[PDB]
Amino acid sequence: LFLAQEIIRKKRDGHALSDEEIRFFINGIRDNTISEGQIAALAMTIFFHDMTMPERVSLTMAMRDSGTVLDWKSLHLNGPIVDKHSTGGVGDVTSLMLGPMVAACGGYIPMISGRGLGHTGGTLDKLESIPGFDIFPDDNRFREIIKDVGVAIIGQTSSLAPADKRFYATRDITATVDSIPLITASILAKKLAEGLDALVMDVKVGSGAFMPTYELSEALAEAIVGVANGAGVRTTALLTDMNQVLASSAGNAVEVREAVQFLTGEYRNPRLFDVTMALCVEMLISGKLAKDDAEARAKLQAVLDNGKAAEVFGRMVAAQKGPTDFVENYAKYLPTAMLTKAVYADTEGFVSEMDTRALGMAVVAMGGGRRQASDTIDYSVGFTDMARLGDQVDGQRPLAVIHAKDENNWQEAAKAVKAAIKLADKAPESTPTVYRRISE
Amino acid sequence: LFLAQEIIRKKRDGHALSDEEIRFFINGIRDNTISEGQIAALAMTIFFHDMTMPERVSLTMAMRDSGTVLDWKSLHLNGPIVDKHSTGGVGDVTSLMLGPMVAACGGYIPMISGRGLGHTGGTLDKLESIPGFDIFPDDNRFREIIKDVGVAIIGQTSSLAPADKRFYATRDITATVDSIPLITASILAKKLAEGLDALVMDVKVGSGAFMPTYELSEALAEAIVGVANGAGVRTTALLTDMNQVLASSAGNAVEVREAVQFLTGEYRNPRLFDVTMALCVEMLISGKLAKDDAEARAKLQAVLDNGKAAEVFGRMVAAQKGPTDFVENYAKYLPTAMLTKAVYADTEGFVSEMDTRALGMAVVAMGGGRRQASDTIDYSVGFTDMARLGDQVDGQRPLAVIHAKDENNWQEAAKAVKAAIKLADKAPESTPTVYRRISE
Repeated sequence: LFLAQEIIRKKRDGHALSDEEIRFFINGIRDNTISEGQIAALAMTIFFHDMTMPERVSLTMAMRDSGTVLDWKSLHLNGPIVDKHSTGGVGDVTSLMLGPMVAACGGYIPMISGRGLGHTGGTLDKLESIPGFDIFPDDNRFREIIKDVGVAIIGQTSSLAPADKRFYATRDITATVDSIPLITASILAKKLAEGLDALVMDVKVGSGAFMPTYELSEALAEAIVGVANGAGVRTTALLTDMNQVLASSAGNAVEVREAVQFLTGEYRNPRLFDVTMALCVEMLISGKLAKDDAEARAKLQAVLDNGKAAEVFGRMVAAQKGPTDFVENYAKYLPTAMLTKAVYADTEGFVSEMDTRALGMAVVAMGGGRRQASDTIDYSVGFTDMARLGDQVDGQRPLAVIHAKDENNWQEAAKAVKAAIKLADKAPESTPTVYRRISE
Repeated sequence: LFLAQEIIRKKRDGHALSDEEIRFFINGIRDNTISEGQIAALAMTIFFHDMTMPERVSLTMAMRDSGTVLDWKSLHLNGPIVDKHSTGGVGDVTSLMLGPMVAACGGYIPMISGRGLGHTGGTLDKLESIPGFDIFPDDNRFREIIKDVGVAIIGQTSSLAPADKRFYATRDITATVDSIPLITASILAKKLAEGLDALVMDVKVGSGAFMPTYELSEALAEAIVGVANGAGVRTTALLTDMNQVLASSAGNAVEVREAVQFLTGEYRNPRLFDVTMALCVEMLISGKLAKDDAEARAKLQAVLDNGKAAEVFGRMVAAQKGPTDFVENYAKYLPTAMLTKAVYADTEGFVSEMDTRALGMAVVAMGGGRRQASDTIDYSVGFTDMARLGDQVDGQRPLAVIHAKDENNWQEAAKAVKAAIKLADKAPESTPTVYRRISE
């Protein structure tokens, strides 16, 4: 349909839009044939009226199609194309172990990530700590890496869902941001644009989730599973705990060091392991690489214990121009911070609360993050040996270990870490790491 | 308040905006500090949530204030400053007789009109038929004319409610046009900007009204009376019949000829007279120049019968550079069309329906209107001796008399006039000329 101002009228009156109408409107945003006012108007209408399932699907596919949509039919891969998605999280290094693990199990992960623009962190920034890691390989090479190794973590090709670039911009200045149908469409957009067979969204829950209330997180996860499956991608979602840093480290290089240690069995944070393992079985069942949670967990664990998990990670790194011996000699390659010093709480007790947001920001303000989204970042700075909720902190139990560039840099950090971790007399109730698996 | 994106959020959540917030937002539109998207977003929210009375008042005053607001305190006029407003209407020449009539009765009408940009017609275009009429006198002169004569009909000073210029533009392309609080605010905007003591809106009703349903017209009129009085201007409104041309003529010069004949008693269309007389008593009671509809109608009629009405009109014209003897010698001054020829209906019967819109457009397409809103208009073309609903049309009763510039120009016109006036076997029910007086 034509006339973007009549498309608005239609929805505004509580009516629903047809595929053709949404496709036309989304493309108009891309080609600049639809004005900012017309975008914000349609957006405000969708906020009030919401969108039905077939409209929700159409919005996501209209956007995914506005740009590029990768195809692996020519690669003649005898295995499912699977990948994972999330809504961000401080210390959520899971993607680094997930890739190898599922690749070692028959999958293929064309993990096209984006550069971390703020707070939450960035998985590509993490990988750029590895001396000579290349996140921008050409398509031919990228496909070469998927076929040969099974996984690759690269940066976006800027041609992925461009209609979403200007759509979010307007929503960002018109108060039409917080709207489930818009959010789900935007989130799946670029991710479905990889040509996935099966997806698995990781909707964080808690004092650091994308959504404010658990009810909202749950609401988003069900809506994502709906549109995703409606897009043809066998998708499932999981509500995961995000009331404290997932891994034992928050930063760039320090997280990459935890990712290799988890793979080589050197060390595995109990919590990080549950969520990482949970996300993989989904990918294994959706990808049809296992049929029972028991068979899936028997598959992933083997790889984790027999080395193949670490190996695929190695081959991935070497294939993306990193060191051929990174897994074994990572200590020699990863940047070590100038001043590594621990921080203890002013008083003793138990960790009751944790502001992951404040923590994520501190790392940003410490160097491990792009402030202006253009300024360079220190890959050595971050947190390690973080204290988990429920842990006691005395004169011998630090809240965390700060890797700063200098005393003043460590000063800000320490105060921040102190101000984000609340202590108590008694340790709080233990919360589940994986709440529920939204599916079917 | 600051942040136009948070002002949006406030209203969007069903909350109400304070004066300061609306004033800030309206000014931001004027100064270009608020984007088109932010305008359309707030607009879409107001469409859903509507506005309370104090918000409705604030929107109108925020806009009236964005530009110029005339003041007559310095003029030391011992009389009320009153004026009339309307929502358009084909053949609504009423403003030309209303001015003198109320001026002759102690009032002062600073009638700042706008150039007719389409269909509905334009009162300024009408007056530009008079050889040498000056609709753009400087403020000093304008005030000189009000003080000396009592009325003046001029064009806008472009400094009247500029925030409304860009507000309507966006609404016009985002489907946020049809919203009572927005419309009332926009309509009173420039009109209150004259510094009125008492106003009287003429909300047309019927097959040519601004609103579609009588219910809607009535809805608008009550909302206008609410915000107007809330602005401090003693306002009333009237629902007037608009299911056929109000006057016996539709055009520029041909309407000016009817306006002088109504004033000199030469000829007065029964219907045009009721509405014209009705509008004046309102102005007389609101202006406190009479206290009973009986005293008002006894006042206006005297002036109409004793000549003073025609005289003030004359003095107005002469004062705005028109002919000193226009009232008496108008026939010598007003442009006479090339081809004056009548049109009869293909069949005989009774006028049952009339598409004033189609009629208004025909005049536009005949020359009496600005198509591109920049192109010149023929002041001689139009309709005269129009047939009223209920009249019989035989071989001796034409539907109207067309004043065209040539046969082909008369051809289009005749077919149009034919296609807009439906005939029947029996004459339809007689409808009221003035439905109801909305007030207090």
